[PDB]
Amino acid sequence: IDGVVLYEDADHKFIWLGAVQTMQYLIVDRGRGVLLDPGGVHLFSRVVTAISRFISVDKIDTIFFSHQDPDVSSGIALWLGITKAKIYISSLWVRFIVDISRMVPIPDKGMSISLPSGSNMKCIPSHFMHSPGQFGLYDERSRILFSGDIGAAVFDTTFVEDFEKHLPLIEGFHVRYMASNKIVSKWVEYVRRLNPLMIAPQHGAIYKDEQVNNFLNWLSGLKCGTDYIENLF
Amino acid sequence: GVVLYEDADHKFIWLGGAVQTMQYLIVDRGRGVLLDPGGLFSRVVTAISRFISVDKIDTIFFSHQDPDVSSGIALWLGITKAKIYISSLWVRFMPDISRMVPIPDKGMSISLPSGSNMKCIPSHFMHSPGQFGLYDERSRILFSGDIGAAVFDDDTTFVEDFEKHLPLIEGFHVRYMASNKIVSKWVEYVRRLNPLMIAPQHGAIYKDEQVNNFLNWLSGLKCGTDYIENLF
Ligand SMILES: [O-][O-]
Ligand SMILES: [O-][O-]
Ligand SMILES: [Cl-]
Ligand SMILES: [Fe+3]
Ligand SMILES: [Fe+3]
Ligand SMILES: [Fe+3]
Ligand SMILES: [Fe+3]
Ligand SMILES: [O]
Ligand SMILES: [O]
Repeated sequence: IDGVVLYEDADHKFIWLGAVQTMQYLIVDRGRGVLLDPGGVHLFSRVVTAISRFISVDKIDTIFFSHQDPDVSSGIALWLGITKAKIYISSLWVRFIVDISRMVPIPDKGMSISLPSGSNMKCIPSHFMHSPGQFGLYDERSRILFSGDIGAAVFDTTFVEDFEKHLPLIEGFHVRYMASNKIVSKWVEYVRRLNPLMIAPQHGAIYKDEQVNNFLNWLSGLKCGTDYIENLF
Repeated sequence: GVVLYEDADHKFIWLGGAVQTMQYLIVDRGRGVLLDPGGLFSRVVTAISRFISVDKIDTIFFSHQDPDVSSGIALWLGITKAKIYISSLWVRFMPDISRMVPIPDKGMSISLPSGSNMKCIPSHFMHSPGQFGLYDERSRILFSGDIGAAVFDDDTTFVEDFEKHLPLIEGFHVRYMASNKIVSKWVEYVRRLNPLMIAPQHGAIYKDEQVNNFLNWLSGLKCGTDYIENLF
């Protein structure tokens, strides 16, 4: 329900807030907002209330969709009514009120979004993990990577503090939903070159400090998806 | 609307801006099976009612999780008592759960009142990690979800020239299917089913020799992570 500030300086904040639950994020920069994967038509008023402790919903200029899934995108009609924001999503999904002038299509290799503070955000290619058109968002100023489904925990604190206790919450999901070790290890190599201090997924607790390294090391060697093709037929 | 198969007890029916979507209905001894009804809800209801009372839809099949498949889920659960079959990967992600039947990864059979079966066909990573087609054994029609989809609005109901249909499907399959490894396994699996039609969720239907043409083309297609330098 309530909002938790993960990073703060004078001009810029990164804020957290039968089904798997979902994590929603807000970036505030010189008083303007960027909303990350707000999906979930249910208590739309919970997210609005939480946002309103930091910024007028008026002032959300950008809404970022990591990919096309309903847990990401379901509430899109409600946000379009109270904001004038553009919606950033992979060009794979744009061609599917919802008026086309609200869409910013992200090309396959990503793009940057400039912020009033002088900092940038970078859309991080994350394709086929699982969706063929998926991006993360790297907030350069905080060094927080919003990673979409990557790092997600699906089975029921803010930060991970024991990777071994966390592993059972993420192992089945990554083994089955990430497409292959080939895609997963290239992503790790790409993300390592960013030097994120946190990895904040769309489900479950956030990786910070040594747990970023722990997660990245585990993922880069994971066999997943079509690596077990005999399980898929 | 176009009747694709019909005998005394069993029919398979195509119910007739954004890329547009194909909705299908199976009628069997007077009961209904709706395929991917997602995507003017008042059009689909009326169209269904030309063949069957919406009362009598017992089953709704979702090939995967995307909004063009699932967006109308609340309305279909509200106006029917049908169960919804979907990959177990997605049951816990469609924001009452006892109405969802999770399909296990290797598929399952769904029995029809006439005695015929429908088979859920594993179609994972093409594109969604949890995707199934529905093979209606009596008609030998495979409803294929996104596989075979055309996204460019050219012209016709059945594919009649594979080479002319190709520009409408090539880019979609090259970019959205995960790898040649997965698609050629799928082709080999579908070859052992001997479908007389492949009916996709977008674009024209492949029948007879065009089933052959599509499968031969897809089985050699380099796609998805095969072009990984384009993805970073
Ligand atoms: O897919 O979460
Ligand atoms: O249609 O993806
Ligand atoms: Cl997907
Ligand atoms: Fe997802
Ligand atoms: Fe998700
Ligand atoms: Fe799809
Ligand atoms: Fe589709
Ligand atoms: O998702
Ligand atoms: O889809």
